[PDB]
Amino acid sequence: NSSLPSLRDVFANDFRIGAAVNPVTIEMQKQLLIDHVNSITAENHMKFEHLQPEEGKFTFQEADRIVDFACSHRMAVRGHTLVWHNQTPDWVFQDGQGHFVSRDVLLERMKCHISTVVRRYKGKIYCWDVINEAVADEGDELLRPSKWRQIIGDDFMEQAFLYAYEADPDALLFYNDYNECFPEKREKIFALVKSLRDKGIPIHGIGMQAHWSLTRPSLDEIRAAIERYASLGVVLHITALDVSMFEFHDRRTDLAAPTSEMIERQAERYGQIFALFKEYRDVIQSVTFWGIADDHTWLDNFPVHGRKNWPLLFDEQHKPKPAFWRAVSV
Ligand SMILES: O[C@@H]1[C@@H](O)[C@H](O[C@@H]2CO[C@@H](O)[C@H](O)[C@H]2O)OC[C@H]1O
Ligand SMILES: O[C@@H]1[C@@H](O)[C@H](O[C@@H]2CO[C@@H](O)[C@H](O)[C@H]2O)OC[C@H]1O
Ligand code: NA
Repeated sequence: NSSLPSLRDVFANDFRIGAAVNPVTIEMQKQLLIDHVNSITAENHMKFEHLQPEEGKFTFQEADRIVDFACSHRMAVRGHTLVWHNQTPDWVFQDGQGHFVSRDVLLERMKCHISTVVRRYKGKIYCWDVINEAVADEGDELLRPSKWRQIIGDDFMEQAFLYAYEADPDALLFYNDYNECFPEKREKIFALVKSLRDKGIPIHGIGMQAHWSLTRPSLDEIRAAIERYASLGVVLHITALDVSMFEFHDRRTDLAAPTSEMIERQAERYGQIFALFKEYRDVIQSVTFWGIADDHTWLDNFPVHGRKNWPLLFDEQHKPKPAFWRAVSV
């Protein structure tokens, strides 16, 4: 590493380089983070269930640890995430009888949560994924079904953004989602954000999760999505980048190690990805990987539980992979 290029420095004039972490991985991959990133995202500890597990009971300990680590190393922090159909406790949508609360009650709870969480980290966290994955990933419908939407109505997103803006008007507020480059979903996301923006809703950016594979999405699809979203006048952040060695249909579990072909194609894939990102440096301001080294990745258990994946730039021994060299040489 002594002579190894530093990711954040390599892209100093293009965009921040980040990593999703948790207190455990911060310790386990501490030096890698210190040497390469200038932005941090909580992989799970800033999600609803990990911040307010019970009404009125806030558990900021793990999140505080992540933020402290970031600030002590002059690293920016992205807040993930306020309103999502996943990892949100049941109490949020129920009353005493266990029945669903009303629209006004859920809005009160939403505002209180957003207000409390956002205010605590105001001045330390510069952006927030306010709404996460609201768009349907399948079907002809625009929106995915969720208790938030069901109880409040389709304007639940408008309210979420307004609440966050009030809590910290200096923060950049994002709509974050995956499969953001497949045409059908891209158009739904574009339509949604455009509609919010056309209503004066304070949404400042679109978060492209980029949970990609070696083949999907294509570079043309990525370029088209970047341009389509950028045309709305919003800032763009790649928020959870990883390049899986397995396509969606590939559910093998025997592979103890990636083939030379996989490693080679991944290197090419990452080089092409970053060449494209650099080309659009004017609209892309941050690129965060959902992790940093192959010794820790949510893809080891998703979508197939119990297997192993090698989706990042560094291997399990924290050594640069072929993908690292192509990525930093664009
Ligand atoms: O649960 C979500 C995953 O489904 C998502 O991964 C996508 C699954 O569908 C595939 O067709 C896509 O290629 C893949 O990106 O990642 C985000 C996670 O929250
Ligand atoms: O440890 C796991 C996390 O890595 C995972 O993070 C999700 C990745 O996919 C994105 O679509 C989501 O927004 C992001 O929260 O969540 C589950 C957790 O067990
Ligand atoms: Na930029």
